[PDB]
Amino acid sequence: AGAGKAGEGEIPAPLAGTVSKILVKEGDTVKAGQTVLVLEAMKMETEINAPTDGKVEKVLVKERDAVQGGQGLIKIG
Repeated sequence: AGAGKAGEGEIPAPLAGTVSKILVKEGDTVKAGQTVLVLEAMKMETEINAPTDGKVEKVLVKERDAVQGGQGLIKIG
């Protein structure tokens, strides 16, 4: 009982920001630290780095899309 947050492999967002551009895609491999997506929180470009090494199995964020703090941004495998 309680949905709207990452934890099951999904990378939780640090805060409520707007999706500007996506770097990683379903198929590309990412590393713990490499940028995966850019978020514009409070008219400020924020770089989103992967929490751990893995691969993008599903992108839970698209351009011109608003995300909530904690909400799963991208699923890593």
